[PDB]
Amino acid sequence: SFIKPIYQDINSILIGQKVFEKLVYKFLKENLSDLTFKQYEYLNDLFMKNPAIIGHEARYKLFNSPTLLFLLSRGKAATENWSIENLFEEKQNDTADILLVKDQFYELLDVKTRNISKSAFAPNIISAYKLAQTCAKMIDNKEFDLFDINYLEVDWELNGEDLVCVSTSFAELFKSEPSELYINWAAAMQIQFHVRDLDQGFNGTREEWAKSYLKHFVTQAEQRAISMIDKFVKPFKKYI
Amino acid sequence: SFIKPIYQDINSILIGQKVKRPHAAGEPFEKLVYKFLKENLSDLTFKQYEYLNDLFMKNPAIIGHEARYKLFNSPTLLFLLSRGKAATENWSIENLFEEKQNDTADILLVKDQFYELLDVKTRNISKSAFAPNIISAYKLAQTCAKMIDNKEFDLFDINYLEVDWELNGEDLVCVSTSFAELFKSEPSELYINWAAAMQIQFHVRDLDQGFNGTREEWAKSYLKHFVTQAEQRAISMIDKFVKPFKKYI
DNA sequence: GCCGGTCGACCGGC
DNA sequence: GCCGGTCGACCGGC
Ligand code: NA
Ligand code: NA
Repeated sequence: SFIKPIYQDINSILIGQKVFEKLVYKFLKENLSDLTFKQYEYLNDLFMKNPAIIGHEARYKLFNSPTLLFLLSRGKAATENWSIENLFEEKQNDTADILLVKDQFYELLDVKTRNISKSAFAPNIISAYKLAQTCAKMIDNKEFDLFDINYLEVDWELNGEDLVCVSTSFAELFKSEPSELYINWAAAMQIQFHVRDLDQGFNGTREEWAKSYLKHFVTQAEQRAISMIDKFVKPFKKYI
Repeated sequence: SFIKPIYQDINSILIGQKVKRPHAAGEPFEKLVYKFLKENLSDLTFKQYEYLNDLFMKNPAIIGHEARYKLFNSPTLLFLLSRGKAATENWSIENLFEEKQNDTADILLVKDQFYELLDVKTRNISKSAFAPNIISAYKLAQTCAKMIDNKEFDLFDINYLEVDWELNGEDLVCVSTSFAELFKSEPSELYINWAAAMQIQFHVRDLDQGFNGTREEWAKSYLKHFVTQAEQRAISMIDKFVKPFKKYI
């Protein structure tokens, strides 16, 4: 992580601050200026850097990585229609809120905020299916050290007309034991967790993480089918 | 439906209205639907949380979640409209219920103990058609089972009002609307999108409205469809989420 | 045309 | 503590 080394610095400027996400981005731009991009900014930048090549087929080649292409591309129509006159704009569906890249390595950073006084209810983080596809591409293309997917969480609470940061957490998806990732099938098959709760004890290689995750995904998919019968058919058979 | 008699008027009043440009961009239109209804059907119109607040305010001596739950006088309505036990226990005139993201209805229209649960469906018509979540297929299955178990087939309807809009400068403007009743549709043709919060999905504008059976028959037919679709999904999950990845493990 | 996956953010049962 | 359902619409591949 490019963020990890300065995490203490980020924690310092946030804990106690009253008003949060922009604060993190601002700090990143000032201390990691040559690395910090918003995702849409990275795409525009990348295409604006090769005004020669046009079309979505050629532009897709610019990512020079099937896995990277899969995680960051905007789609054929949008890519085809991209021009300096028609630039990309912030779209929630951009996997990374903040993108840090250096020497072809990428850190997909997601910054989250949390009302620490509203009782825990893990939010959707990312599709378990999208993650499975990502792991498959990493394995198929042997891309095991191209990128990381990390999270920064800012905890706050109410204080008059001001929300005050009270704590922060940083975690890396690929440092978590795959089997400990909660896949909430009903909730858009989304992995759910509060960053402070994410496990960080995995000790193997990225390839091993990928294979372990896929084993977890397949296993939980089978378990979900079993749970669907027990919860959605068994209780209603008597009405048929 | 209590709003159908005046739907032509609602349609006329809504078309042309605007909301400042910015979840879901057009959600603010739901507030304009409430306004018109409250002005034209003043004594029948309530936000779900308002109805709850009015019901409890009216019975100050009724304390505790168990006693307050009895105020609904219906297991099916209790299931569809009530808030949780702690929230119900903690309610007070000084701590009223407020809007809640997962409440079943956007607006409730009630008269002489019959309820119309209205859900406004906003739609950006400048983009390609993408059927929105309507209601959880599982919540609906439980609803049907409760209607059957308690013989509550003439107590409530679940209806939808689609509000179509498009971006126009700094505003979002309503260009058209449609109205449909869930219980007039063919239950066996309802699309259940399991991944999307197990939601039934359809465009109000296109919903068939020719169901010829009784409400009890609707509920039984829906449960048959729900069960069949859940069984098929259990098997199809292997084909799409297991089969493709087993080669990597 | 057809088809269904995705992100955002939430309570409450026992 | 453990577990997971619900609302909101909303897009892109072929
Ligand atoms: Na709605
Ligand atoms: Na709904």
